[PDB]
Amino acid sequence: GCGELVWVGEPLTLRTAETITGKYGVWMRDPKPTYPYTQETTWRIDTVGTDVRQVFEYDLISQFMQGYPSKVHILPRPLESTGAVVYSGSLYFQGAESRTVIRYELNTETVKAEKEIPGAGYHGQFPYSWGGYTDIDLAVDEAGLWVIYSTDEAKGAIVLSKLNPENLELEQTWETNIRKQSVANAFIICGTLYTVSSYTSVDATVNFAYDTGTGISKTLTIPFKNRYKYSSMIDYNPLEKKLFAWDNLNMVTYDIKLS
Ligand SMILES: [Ca+2]
Ligand code: NA
Repeated sequence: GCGELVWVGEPLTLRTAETITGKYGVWMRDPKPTYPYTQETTWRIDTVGTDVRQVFEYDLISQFMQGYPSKVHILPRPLESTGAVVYSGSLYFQGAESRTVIRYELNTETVKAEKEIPGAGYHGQFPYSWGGYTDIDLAVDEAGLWVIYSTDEAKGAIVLSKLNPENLELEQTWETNIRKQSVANAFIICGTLYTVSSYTSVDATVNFAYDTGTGISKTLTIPFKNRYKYSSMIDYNPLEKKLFAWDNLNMVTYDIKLS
């Protein structure tokens, strides 16, 4: 049931980090879970610092919300920023100090593919407005895997590319007119890229949309609340049809409605 985004609900806090290491981070579930994982499996990465390698894995939502991890993976190279996703059994993440996306197969703890995103800025060239080296933002939607970035040729405007999830080849690319550094974060729903206006305001908005199917850009005024005033990560999960976000120590989720 696809459609245009028309409403975002209030943020619900599912877990709060207890140390500064989790001031920012990414948490996620797999919209295409494969054995041995399920739709309840949750991953959490606290991303403050310069040697981020620990990925916390929880078999059950109850464990994610109240307990210790059921497994900790140690990535073979340090991860950059909050943009990572899980899709069809693999963590897709950006190597620190690089424009390289890595496919890390979770069950086998193996790197299956690596790809430089052609021309992408990295390490503070085209971050979102809060900084945090957020130059490269992976996304999953109803159609699969994407990457959101910018290039010098695009003059810092958001570029988005569909990715082959097996080998990380770029399949198609679109260029928006939205300055990446001017928005707080972005995500894709049903092939439309949406941006959030502010990472600090309790009265922010989903403020722009770009539809990859029609090429049309629009403004929007949909309310979006940063309850804790520092949102470092905002992604969409197409299986749950919810936003997942990280706001100033807090792992939160938002319900949505589509037309
Ligand atoms: Ca995002
Ligand atoms: Na992402």
